[PDB]
Amino acid sequence: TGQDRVVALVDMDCFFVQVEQRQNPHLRNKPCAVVQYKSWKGGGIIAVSYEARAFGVTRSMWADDAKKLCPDLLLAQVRESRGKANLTKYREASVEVMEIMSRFAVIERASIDEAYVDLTSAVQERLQKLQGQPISADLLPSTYIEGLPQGEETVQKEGMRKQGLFQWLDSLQIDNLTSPDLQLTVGAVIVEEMRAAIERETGFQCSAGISHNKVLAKLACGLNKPNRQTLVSHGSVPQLFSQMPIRKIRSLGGKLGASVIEILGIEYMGELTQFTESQLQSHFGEKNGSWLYAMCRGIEHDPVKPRQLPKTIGCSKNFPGKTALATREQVQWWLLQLAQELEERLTKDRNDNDRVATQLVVSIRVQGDKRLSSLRRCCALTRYDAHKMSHDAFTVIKNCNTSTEWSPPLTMLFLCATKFSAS
DNA sequence: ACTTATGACGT
DNA sequence: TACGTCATG
Repeated sequence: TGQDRVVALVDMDCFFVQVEQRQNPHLRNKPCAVVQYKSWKGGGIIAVSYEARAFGVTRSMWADDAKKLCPDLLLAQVRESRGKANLTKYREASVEVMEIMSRFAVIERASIDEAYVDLTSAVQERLQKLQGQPISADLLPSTYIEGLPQGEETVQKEGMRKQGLFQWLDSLQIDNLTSPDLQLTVGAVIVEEMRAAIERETGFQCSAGISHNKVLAKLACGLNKPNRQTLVSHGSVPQLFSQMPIRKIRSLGGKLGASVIEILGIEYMGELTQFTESQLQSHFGEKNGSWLYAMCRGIEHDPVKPRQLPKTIGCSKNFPGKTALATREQVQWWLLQLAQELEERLTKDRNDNDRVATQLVVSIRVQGDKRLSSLRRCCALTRYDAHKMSHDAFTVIKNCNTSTEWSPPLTMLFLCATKFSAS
């Protein structure tokens, strides 16, 4: 029934904003955003506080337009180094959180602000120590139970939260709830503690989803935000999916989800239940069909990968429109700038994480191409040397220039290090 | 003129 | 390999 595992998805609420708010107290509890590259239209927003979201301010919005929506908005700019955005501060804060999470359970870093947590073993241990012990509501002070309450206090959201938690707990206590339900509940108690440790030790608040797999846990995470956690049980899946737009499910937010909607003639996740697996496999392929068939039933098997460390390290800069690189010197100079930041990051990785990158991947985008990458070429990464890496990167891609000039001018340079080896 | 990074799959 | 494409933060 896909109830074997307990899995959490933890997400740092507007993480870059929190990092800035911790460092500059004046920014706390105010409509706030983090921007990069202020010159063009105030710069683009990459993180927005909840106070600012109320005004309709979103990420990937220009700061000048954001100010139109929210006149009182406070802006924090990303550190700029070597002519590009420098995210070191956020990566460092990110590592702080992952270390704390690591003490409680097995974690998979999903991005800079999120991680999956496999709590199956952790739950098993707690159960033995806590045998025969009722689970107080006091253990779950920020937990919402999806689908509850069912059946004056309720007008307030905290009123709703309490009643749902009480019905849920009373039903476990009674013996009405299944064994996987108890596992999730203990998982949630563990996550409350993990979240309390994170805030105490970093000052950072975060939301979490708790469920039996990654898709459900990620879904649950978004249900009650910010600074709250949501338990989605197997039993809640039918009602939850019944009105749940397909594009909301992890991995269905793009072309596949669109074609599932377009080919099937449906809009909600639960509608997928009417199709046989073979029907779904014939439309979308063996793997996707199988995965769809199981997912609409709340079943998903992707494991939480024990991996706190990124598999690749990289940096990129965009040169949109008129700023597109059109000279040899410009291309070399920017490759150098990128290779310089890469070196610093690689060396830090080497001393901290006891591994070295062995392959250098160069990606570029040319003017007139919509695709994220127009071209990708690799070469050996023998020495963590910015001048060598930059020069090697040039060698592999120089043949791309059709015709001291460069054309078609590049709208993108990307350097990425891959294939890490223990040492 | 939404920028900057990652992880994973198909071939 | 792109080595290239998809999906997401």
